[PDB]
Amino acid sequence: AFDYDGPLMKTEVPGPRSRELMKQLNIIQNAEAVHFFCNYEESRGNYLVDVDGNRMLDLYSQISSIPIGYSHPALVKLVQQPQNVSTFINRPALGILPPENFVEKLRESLLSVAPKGMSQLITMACGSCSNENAFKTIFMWYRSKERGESAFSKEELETCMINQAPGCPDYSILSFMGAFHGRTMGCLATTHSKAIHKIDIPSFDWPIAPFPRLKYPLEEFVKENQQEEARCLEEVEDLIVKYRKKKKTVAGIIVEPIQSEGGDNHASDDFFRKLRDISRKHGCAFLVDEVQTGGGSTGKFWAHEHWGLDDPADVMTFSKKMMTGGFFHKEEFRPNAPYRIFNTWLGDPSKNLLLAEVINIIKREDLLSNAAHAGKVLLTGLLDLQARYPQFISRVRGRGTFCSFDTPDESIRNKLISIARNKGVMLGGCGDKSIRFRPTLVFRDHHAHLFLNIFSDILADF
Amino acid sequence: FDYDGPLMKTEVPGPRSRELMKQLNIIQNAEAVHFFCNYEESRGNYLVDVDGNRMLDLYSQISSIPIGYSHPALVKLVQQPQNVSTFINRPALGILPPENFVEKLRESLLSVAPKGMSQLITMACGSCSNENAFKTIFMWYRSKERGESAFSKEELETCMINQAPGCPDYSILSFMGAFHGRTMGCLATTHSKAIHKIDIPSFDWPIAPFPRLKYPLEEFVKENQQEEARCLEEVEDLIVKYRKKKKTVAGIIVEPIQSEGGDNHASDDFFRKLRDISRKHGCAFLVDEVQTGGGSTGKFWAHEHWGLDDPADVMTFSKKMMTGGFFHKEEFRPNAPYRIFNTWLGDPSKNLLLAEVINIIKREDLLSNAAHAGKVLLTGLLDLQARYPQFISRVRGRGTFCSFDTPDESIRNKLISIARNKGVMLGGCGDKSIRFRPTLVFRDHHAHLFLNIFSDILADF
Ligand SMILES: Cc1ncc(COP(=O)(O)O)c(CNC2=C(C(=O)O)C[C@H](C(=O)O)C2)c1O
Ligand SMILES: Cc1ncc(COP(=O)(O)O)c(CNC2=C(C(=O)O)C[C@H](C(=O)O)C2)c1O
Ligand code: FES
Repeated sequence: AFDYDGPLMKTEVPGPRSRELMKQLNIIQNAEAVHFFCNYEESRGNYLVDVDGNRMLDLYSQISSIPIGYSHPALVKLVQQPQNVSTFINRPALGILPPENFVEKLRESLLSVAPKGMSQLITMACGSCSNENAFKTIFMWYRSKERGESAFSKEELETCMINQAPGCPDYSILSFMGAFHGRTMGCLATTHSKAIHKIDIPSFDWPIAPFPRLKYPLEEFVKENQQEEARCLEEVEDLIVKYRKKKKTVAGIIVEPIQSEGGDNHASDDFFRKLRDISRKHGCAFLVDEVQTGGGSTGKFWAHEHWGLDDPADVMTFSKKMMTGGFFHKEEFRPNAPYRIFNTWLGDPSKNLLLAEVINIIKREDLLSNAAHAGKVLLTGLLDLQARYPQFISRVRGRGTFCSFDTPDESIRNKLISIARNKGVMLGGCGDKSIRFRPTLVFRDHHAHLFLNIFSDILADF
Repeated sequence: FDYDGPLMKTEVPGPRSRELMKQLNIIQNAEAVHFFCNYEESRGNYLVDVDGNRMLDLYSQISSIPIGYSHPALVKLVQQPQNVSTFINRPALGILPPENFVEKLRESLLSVAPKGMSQLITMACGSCSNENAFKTIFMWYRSKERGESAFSKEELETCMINQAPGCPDYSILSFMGAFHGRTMGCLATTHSKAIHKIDIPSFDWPIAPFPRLKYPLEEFVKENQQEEARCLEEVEDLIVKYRKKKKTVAGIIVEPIQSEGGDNHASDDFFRKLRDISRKHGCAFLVDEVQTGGGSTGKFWAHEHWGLDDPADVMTFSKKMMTGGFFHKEEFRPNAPYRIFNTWLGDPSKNLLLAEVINIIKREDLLSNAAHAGKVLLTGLLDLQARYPQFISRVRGRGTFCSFDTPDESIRNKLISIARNKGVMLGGCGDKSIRFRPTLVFRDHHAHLFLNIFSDILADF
């Protein structure tokens, strides 16, 4: 009801039924990315069931977006309630016609986990439009700094309509190499993960700073890592200055607490505190992307909480585990006029309904601390495996269950993933020679041990 | 299923709505909020607010409610145990689709696919639909230019840092008065109102005139033909000019009926000629049916009115279709995975609802109904236009997709307010025009009800 006791394999993955369904789907669209087809009705807890009857320990959790496992009894109970039916079949335009329980349900969910210093909340449907509207909020804010208390000039008003200055300023958002912030054309400009994401798509001439590449083991590279982070910070400042000279002023800086798709790249809390200070120094809005790191896998609900700041950022975006997307922000960044930050749905109240219960479960079952613990067990296991197989494993790193390690090359990475999948464990890859772990929040230490045993055998027979 | 009339108790917004708006205004700008709603009590064409008011809804959540509120078929859908999973286990559709994914697609979207378009990709809203359509078009164009060869090393290296040749300086041609979304790609092709555009970085992309027809149409045939010809010629000119600026037009995006720009119409001939121009210059033809799609014009997709066997290369949709996404020709199919991709790519629950919505639209013959009720509404509006020329002008529309102009700002706002207090919910476009976006269960007696109420309103104005 809550979970299975272990993985159970029947066929290779993908199996014949999955291959048939993939053959079908491939007619109407490129289906090359598809791993296999799933039986979500029979999936439970940490275990994903496919259409061929295979039951796998899922450590990818739908690209880190399933918060408390599959078919959780609490959510099942939520959908079974008559009074909730409407919420699923009457989707409102939240900007103009919100439901009666909108504010209260927000108090039961998002507002109860608001980041320090951020009294404002705007909901969105995914991380991409979250980051887009964060960008826009920031541009509006910067221009507001520049012109306030003056009003919209007629020239601005008329030129903005035809995509020209001064109506459309030539401002920039600073981003980092290895970043990932979305696929829409605004987000994509700040994304620098893989070429296949970027190529043949028009972009923005915005500044791109290096993200620190830490050396491992960390306790043998203290000075080097310090110097690396310092270098990156100075290059950030220099980029801000350079682009101010270009009359392409940096209005904001966007960054992930942990770069995921770029290859699970970590940096010290000190680094982020200093980056925050730099952002404040040049009057740039500090935007933290917690779309992937948010939801408690790092041991705290938001990853940036590790930095220990009362003033951690100006804007923080979220999605995935949070069911709905959106962003928190300081009151300073509140738009002064309606219909500037706006779209049709602005999320979905049903997702809020699920999220309230998700958060209640996270709090009641103490899942943050559990993430810290289970993640520690997992990391210990990974370090053991690294010691025993230096020909296959290196740079074991992580925080909470947000863990990863590097393999020799991409082919070995994919072989390992494939074999693990056939052995009952679902894995995902970042960078693309790095194996990553994104388990759901009901992932316990014994799941860590299950995985570690299976993968141990795999490595022994590789 | 449906009430048989509006029922007002207070002014709108009433006290409870004002309190809730006060509460919401703490955490965000709530100035846009009309009032708070009781969706549990709403049924069919009638919206119920938190002050007990019941209004005839001719706005339908900005034209996104297909078959009315609390439809019994959808209720039944949510009541089934076997559907529970679908609502609580949201998959990363690009990599791990549910077993019934393809079949549910056959039951829904694939059953109303436009002519010539065998490909389909799902998205969660209109903005990412249009963005990914843009990207699909860019990819297709670069594919034409490099033709069945690998990405060069230079392109692979330059695209990572936002530079040519990896990042081409391609353009999408859009029209003045258009609206295609708020994200920074869509926003560049959007030209409806300045408050949408101001202070946001954009793209130097070609912007063409959209025809402004004169009414009555029967009294301005030649004039309108001249206007349309002018617009087409300016489009071709823009394509050439931007080709010469090394900012090649990879595609043209257009709405069958402009909406946020003030419900701007054009002849079917104009759109056929625009299609031809598109094919002529190697530009992909992208039709935005986010708002026109669903069947309010009397056919499922509005472009169907044009009568073309080859109406477009790509067509985007959302709103009424519960989920968003786009259809396209096989030749626009991405050559490799992970180029058009995101986490969710829509939502299987939306597909679940949509299959039933489409089933109802079919079985209840709601396209024809939209045509008929639309005709009744338009006739009525023409009558009121005749009787109150000092208030109503340029009465126009297709199916229930109708609209008209008022003398100015204030009159439009006042009329909407009075109509709302009288139990009729209306929306405004261009901030001068009143538009109608009724659900598909809007019938001719609802039209009469409205025409009637609004008639007395004009009489007392
Ligand atoms: C930090 C961060 N910021 C923004 C996004 C975009 O979210 P969405 O996919 O638009 O909902 C994401 C989504 N993450 C994705 C992938 C990953 O981390 O592996 C892969 C997916 C993709 O588009 O390829 C999306 C993200 O992780
Ligand atoms: C033709 C067309 N094309 C794209 C979109 C984008 O849709 P979405 O709001 O991002 O789901 C829309 C959404 N419509 C909107 C409004 C309207 O019709 O008046 C108002 C909303 C807004 O952003 O202001 C979006 C549209 O109508
Ligand atoms: S852009 Fe966020 S849902 Fe379409």
